[PDB]
Amino acid sequence: MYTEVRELVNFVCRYLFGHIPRRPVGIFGAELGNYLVSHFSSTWDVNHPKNGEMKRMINTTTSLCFASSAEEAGVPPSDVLRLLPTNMIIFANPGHVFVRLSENGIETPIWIGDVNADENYQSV
Amino acid sequence: MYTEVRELVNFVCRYLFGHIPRRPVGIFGAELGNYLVSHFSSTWDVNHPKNGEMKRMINTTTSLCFASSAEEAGVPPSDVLRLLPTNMIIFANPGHVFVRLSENGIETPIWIGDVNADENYQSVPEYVVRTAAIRA
Repeated sequence: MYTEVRELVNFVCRYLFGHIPRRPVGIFGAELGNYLVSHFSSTWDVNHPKNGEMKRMINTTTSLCFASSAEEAGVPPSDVLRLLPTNMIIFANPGHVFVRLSENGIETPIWIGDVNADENYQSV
Repeated sequence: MYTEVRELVNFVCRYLFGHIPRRPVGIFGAELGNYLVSHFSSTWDVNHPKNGEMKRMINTTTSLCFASSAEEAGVPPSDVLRLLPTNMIIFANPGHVFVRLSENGIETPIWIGDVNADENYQSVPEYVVRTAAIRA
């Protein structure tokens, strides 16, 4: 769960790095991940990754979570939304984070791993 | 340190995901991560991120860490060789992982953050934490 959410968050933040200063991007990412980890928890079944998949997916054009995380970071939501591609759908299931661009029929695997990877979440 | 290595490793593995099976990719990333930690440790100075920048840079074609990490993971080095971009130069500094095609060229950011992210803590609601814990 934590692993997947982090990879999702960083994917989104990679549109922001270099454009928006480091500290508010960090706060934006933190708040986004907190929203996601709570919004995901109710359906996260590592024994059936696709279960709740469509309940968990977010849209860069219609999900409120991007604007709300931006406000928390003291960043005008228009600044983030200008930098994020439109009509981009992002999925996070146990072991699999990926994004689809319906405008072009392209999918990108953001992360694939063990559904129990949290066992070594930020370990050394 | 470990944050930056993880971001570098995951950058490289995003070329592999879905084209190399899950288990070998995971072992490749672990091995690459270990090599990088060793390779980065003697010059890593969080107070001066650029110090040692050149010594740390890696090249997807000419740096042997990719092939040897493949070998260590049972994956035929050719399988990884073909999936990675040719002659990409990747830098990892405190707070800053990025691609640069030449010393004068643009840095495309891979990750930017606190030089001390390794020591930082991510806020998670108690019930989420208990819920995860109980599931493991």
